[PDB]
Amino acid sequence: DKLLLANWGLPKAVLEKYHSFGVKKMFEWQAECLLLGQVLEGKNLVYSAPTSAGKTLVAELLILKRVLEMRKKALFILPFVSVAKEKKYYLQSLFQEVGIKVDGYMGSTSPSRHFSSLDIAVCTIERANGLINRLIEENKMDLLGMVVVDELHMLGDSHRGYLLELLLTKICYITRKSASCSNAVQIVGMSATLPNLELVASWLNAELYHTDFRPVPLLESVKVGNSIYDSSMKLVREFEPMLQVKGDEDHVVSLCYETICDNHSVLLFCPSKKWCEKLADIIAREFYNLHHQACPPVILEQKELLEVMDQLRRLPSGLDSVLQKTVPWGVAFHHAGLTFEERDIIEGAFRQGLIRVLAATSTLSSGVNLPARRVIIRTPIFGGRPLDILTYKQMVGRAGRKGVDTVGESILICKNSEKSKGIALLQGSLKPVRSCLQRREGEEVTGSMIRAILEIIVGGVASTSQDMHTYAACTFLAASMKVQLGAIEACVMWLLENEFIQSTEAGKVYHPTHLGSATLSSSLSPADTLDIFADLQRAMKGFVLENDLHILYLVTPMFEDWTTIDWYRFFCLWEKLPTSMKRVAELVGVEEGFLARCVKGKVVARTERQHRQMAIHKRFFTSLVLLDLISEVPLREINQKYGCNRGQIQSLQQSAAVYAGMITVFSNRLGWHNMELLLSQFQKRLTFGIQRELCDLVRVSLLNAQRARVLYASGFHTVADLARANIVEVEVILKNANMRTIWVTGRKGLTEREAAALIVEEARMILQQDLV
Amino acid sequence: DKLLLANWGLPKAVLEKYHSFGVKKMFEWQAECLLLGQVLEGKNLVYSAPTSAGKTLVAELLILKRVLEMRKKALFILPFVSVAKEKKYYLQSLFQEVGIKVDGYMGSTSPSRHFSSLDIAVCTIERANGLINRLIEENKMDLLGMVVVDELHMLGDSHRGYLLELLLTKICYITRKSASCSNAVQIVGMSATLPNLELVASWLNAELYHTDFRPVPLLESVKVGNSIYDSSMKLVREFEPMLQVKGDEDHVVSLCYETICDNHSVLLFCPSKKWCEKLADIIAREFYNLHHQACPPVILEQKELLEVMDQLRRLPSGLDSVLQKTVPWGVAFHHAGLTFEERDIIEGAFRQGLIRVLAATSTLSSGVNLPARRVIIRTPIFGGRPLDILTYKQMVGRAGRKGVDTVGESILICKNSEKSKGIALLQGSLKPVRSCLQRREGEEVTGSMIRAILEIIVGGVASTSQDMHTYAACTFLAASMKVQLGAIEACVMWLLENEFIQSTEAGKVYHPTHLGSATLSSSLSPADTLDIFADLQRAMKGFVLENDLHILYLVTPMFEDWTTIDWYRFFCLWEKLPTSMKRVAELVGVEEGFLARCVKGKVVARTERQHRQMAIHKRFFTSLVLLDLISEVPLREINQKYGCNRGQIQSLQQSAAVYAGMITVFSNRLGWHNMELLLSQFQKRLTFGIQRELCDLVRVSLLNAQRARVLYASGFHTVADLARANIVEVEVILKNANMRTIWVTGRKGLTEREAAALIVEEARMILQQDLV
Repeated sequence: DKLLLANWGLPKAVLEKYHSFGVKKMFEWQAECLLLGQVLEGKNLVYSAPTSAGKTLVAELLILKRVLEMRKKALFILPFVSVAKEKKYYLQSLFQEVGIKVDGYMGSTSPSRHFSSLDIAVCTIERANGLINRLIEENKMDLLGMVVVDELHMLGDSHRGYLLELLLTKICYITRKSASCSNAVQIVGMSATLPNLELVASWLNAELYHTDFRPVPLLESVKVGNSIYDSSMKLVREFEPMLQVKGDEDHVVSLCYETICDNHSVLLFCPSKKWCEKLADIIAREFYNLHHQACPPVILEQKELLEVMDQLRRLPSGLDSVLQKTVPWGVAFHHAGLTFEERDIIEGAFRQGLIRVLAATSTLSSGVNLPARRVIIRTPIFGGRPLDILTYKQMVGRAGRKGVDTVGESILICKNSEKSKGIALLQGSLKPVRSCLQRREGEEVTGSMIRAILEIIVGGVASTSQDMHTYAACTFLAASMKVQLGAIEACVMWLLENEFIQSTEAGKVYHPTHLGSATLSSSLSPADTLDIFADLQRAMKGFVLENDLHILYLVTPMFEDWTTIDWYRFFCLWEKLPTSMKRVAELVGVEEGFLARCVKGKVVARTERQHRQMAIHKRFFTSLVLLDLISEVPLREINQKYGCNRGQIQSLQQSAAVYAGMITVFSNRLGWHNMELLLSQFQKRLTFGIQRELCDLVRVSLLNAQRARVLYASGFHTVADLARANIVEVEVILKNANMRTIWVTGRKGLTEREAAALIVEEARMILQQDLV
Repeated sequence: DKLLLANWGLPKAVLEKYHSFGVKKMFEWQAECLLLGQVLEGKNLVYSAPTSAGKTLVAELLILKRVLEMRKKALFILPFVSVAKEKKYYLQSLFQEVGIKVDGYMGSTSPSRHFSSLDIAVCTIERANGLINRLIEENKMDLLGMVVVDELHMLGDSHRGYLLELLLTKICYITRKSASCSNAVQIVGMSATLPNLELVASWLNAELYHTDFRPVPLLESVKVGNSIYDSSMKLVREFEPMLQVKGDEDHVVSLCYETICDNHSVLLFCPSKKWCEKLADIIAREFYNLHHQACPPVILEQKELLEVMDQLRRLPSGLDSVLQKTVPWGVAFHHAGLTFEERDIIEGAFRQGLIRVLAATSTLSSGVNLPARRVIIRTPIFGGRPLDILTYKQMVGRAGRKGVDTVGESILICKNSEKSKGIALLQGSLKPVRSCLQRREGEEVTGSMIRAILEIIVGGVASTSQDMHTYAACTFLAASMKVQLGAIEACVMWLLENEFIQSTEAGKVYHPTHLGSATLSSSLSPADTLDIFADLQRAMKGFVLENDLHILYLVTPMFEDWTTIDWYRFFCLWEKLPTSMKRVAELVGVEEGFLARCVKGKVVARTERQHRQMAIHKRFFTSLVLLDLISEVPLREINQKYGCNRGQIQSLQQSAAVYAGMITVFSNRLGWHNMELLLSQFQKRLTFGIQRELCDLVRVSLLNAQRARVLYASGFHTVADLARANIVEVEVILKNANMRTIWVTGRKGLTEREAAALIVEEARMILQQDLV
């Protein structure tokens, strides 16, 4: 039939594991897409299909084709670290039975395997562009055989988008030059069903397969009043509630119960965090009321759900009070205020189906995949704005649990004044994807183009204006416009007038400075790099070594609305603040004559010096949070003192750990060797949130800060000690912190016996690799 | 007879090597000294013999006895690093065929083996006391089986003298306390012919053997005018010069020539460095004039002396212009201005006898064993003072080449007005040794006693006044007085009032602070520790990271007359000094108005304000020298810019590398973890004198800074790559940097091929031990 994979002749290892996953047969569209033509022979490829359509199986089989036959290496580029982690573990399981070696470059993580050892690198767009810049420096690029891009529709919509354009255009510019002046580097792109996907394929010189095939039919609708309208706005049903809900009038609660009785999950998107908490509370209390008054009441796997609650309660943040009542009933909320492990457990319980209503903010839609039968979206308005059509289609695209459901369903709930927006979301379609490099004429030229011109010149490609114009023709801006060359000449002038590059007579040839090479190696933005360089020179002339705060002042990202800074707390903290830390404050320019003003009331903040002073204050306040965070003050206690949420601290912690890496490599390339000593410790130390004491022990990835804390406190101060310890000892010490209540991000929950064995065995593995 | 070592029944591996060293038969006094009684069964021993006796053979046979039968470890304590290096390589060469493991602790040297893996530790006094303090902290002391002390006469007078008393008293106090409430630790003490040696033996509970047996009879006389007088002032000979002179009237050149008429060699001691240069020059001119005008002229085998000159000229210092003319005629000078490798090569050539007249300052006489046949001493008046009788007897004690001569001779040259002093030195005898612990009139307490009470209390022995009085009874001050207890209670009060210890109610019990534990663990002086701790807090509140200078300002030893500071140079440098370095100057407290004053005229500091102000200036000036030395500015260029001699920089460099270790460990115990990062690199960088990148490579002991520079510059950036290296490539590099012209301190000179092979083999050995 050529559809049972055995006909294709895959390695038996992957065949059996796909059968364990369930992929005994590929869909006709996947078979055609691999057959399509020069695709199978190495031509670039772009394809789009619904997320349910088996989207990634095509790229996975092309990776095997290249990696086994060519024995060259592949990149996998993913939009988010949560996706990147999950895909790394999936690919490891399948390929490790082959013996193909997989590890990833994600967030502040770096692999223990050096890239020479790897076959496949799974990475976030930011780390992907950083890798390619290193591959240009080494001139290693010949090593790459494939570059797979997910969420290629990001190309226009974010700061991550322009990095994807600057990434792909360097590979195009270098490869086509080397080829023109079989396909060595193949691109496989996956995207949303963009209008101008024909253009993206033609720009990449890809082959294109667009399909809207889904494994389960999707039924959309909108609900307004009691009426449920099909997308064509014919009435398909008139709703009348099975459940006499008291909590709210939109029937959102009774519209969930309608399918829960059919034993299927609901997923429910809410405009905001506190709304998601309040609505998840109401649904759980109506589940309890029905059961307490008692179609049947809900049937719940309560032994499984208490195992889920135990896995939550052992987290550093414990079990949230709202989750405590809602989770045993089988309702849960998921929003940016939850910690990463806490979300992952809620997500994992929903995939199994132990949770049956999950409410979420829209961030779940673009993130990790969950199948849900009934997807309810409460309003066409989110955050005080119309919902974006990309987000709506990423939400509804989840509907229908493939192979379990006969059909998927979605109900957009809407009011009369909003109905016009609800209709528009159903019938509308995405904007064409559009290069971010288009000149914003109120500036000199867009910072993404200045980065672009920096990356080539400092890279040592297109050292001359004719080559920069040739790279311009590869740029997707050119294919989208097919002013650009005038914008490029302005970028060169800006870089030259800000001493990132030197101009010399031969036309002209442009050379990097140390400041240029440090900017490219760090991956910092160059406009930011001026103030980073100015602040580092201001600090190195009068540094405070008696504490961690001044180092953290340089490491902390600038204020990016990551929380509302409660000035009353800040002025209260300021009086208590130690005089040693007040010395750090007045060195960097914090002044209480202005901090008293912010607690007295809103500052007008309409002038650049008040803007920078406010940024000084707001950067200082953020640096105090990081000082408490790396002293192992629990997340619950930072929240008491500063008032920010658990998820705000963790997202600040992850981004600050990335910025600590940038500042370290920036200072190294400049040659501030003293600063490299101090700051290099802080990337790992911020990433896990630990004292200096633990930084060696945390190398075992099965150990978080708290598990490292107890193994350290027991006396296993080094990986050698932890490898010498008996498994029974680690078990007692882990229990000192016969059922699965340890969470490990790459795994389901471990028992203490199983975790302790793998901890000892990983420590022995680390020593084998470290000594070798 | 059975004085043949084969009758004693030593291990053949040492017996054969002693035969290779000519030690086929022990002297009768050595046989008796080992037989003497309970000495052979583990009783403490003190013994005294002339330096040219077989003095160390007794201690060497007692070491073998303990380390083979008990398998406990031994210490060997020596007064100077040069002796400690020499003795370590001898003991390695002798014992390593037995499998006994030997290494040592000398200045900033630390062994690659941890102490548990040694059998014998060869230590400078200062590092030996530091070891015993660690052995108390670990409570490892049971591991020791023997402690051998040389130069017990140092106990009386040196600034490193009392440190040997504090060392010996702790071993006595702990051993007697634990044994009373076979001899586990045996002391073997070599000593001068002290008057009160019987007291030292009784204090140490030692057996005693004292002899004046010499292997060659000594002749000893004083010369005034043309008359050579015996010790009784009877005339031994009338003197008339065999060789007429022009340089000086005392016939010193003719008195050398009398033995240069034969194959024997003269060692000549001079009261000053520049006098030694001028007198060695004059002797070489008159040797040349004799050969040029021509008893036979000298026979020199100049093929050997050109190899000696080639081994000098390879050194970073080159060949000194005064050595250049003098060395080929077989004359050499030796003084504290020479580089350490220059001294070692000049010493080595004199032992072989290629150099026939060596002129030296007094430092050689105490420093290292050289056989010399006639020893001439040029005045009773060294440095404007009469010689110390210890120094004279050390100078004369060298006379007579064992087994070569029938007699040794020494002549003291003396003028008519001096003659009374010359005879006084010739007839007189050493002072009895004394504790150097009694406080003088107007002192509160001695710093040695404060250190004594600190070391016990913070060590955790004698936490109470009755035990401090019991340790007092062990102190040699008690045996010499047999006020001390009143001085102890004043020391406890001083420590308690300066917060080194805490007082608590039970009598009383005294506890260490962090400051106490840090000052003990660093081995700093406590009075110095106050100003060190005050300066570290003042620096950590306003540090300069943009250069190495501020770190060096904390690391540089306090000014110790190591140079005459040319203030005119200092003011000339100050105007040129970069504004960044001037910022370091203004932070630490340097004032240009006072610096112009020192050029304007001699400044005498009359008050404590001016003493520390001047000390700030002098400490700053010294810190600039270390900054240029750490840049690898060649010693010649430092000498040009700052004025000081090679030997002053190197002795400053060694002492600063010790002090860098003290401040690193001091900052660790206080918990200034940022200061650990900066300062810890500087101990190695100061020791070898290297930029940061070389710090990994120089740990291969055959590799100096210049050899590391050329290997690094070639690309062998790591010891792994140096283990990978092809030996022929190292040969080509070192030749690029035929004959024996490399110098290695533990060896004779090496061929380029032999050094290259051992460099690679050491790198492989380093990897094996490091991985294991």
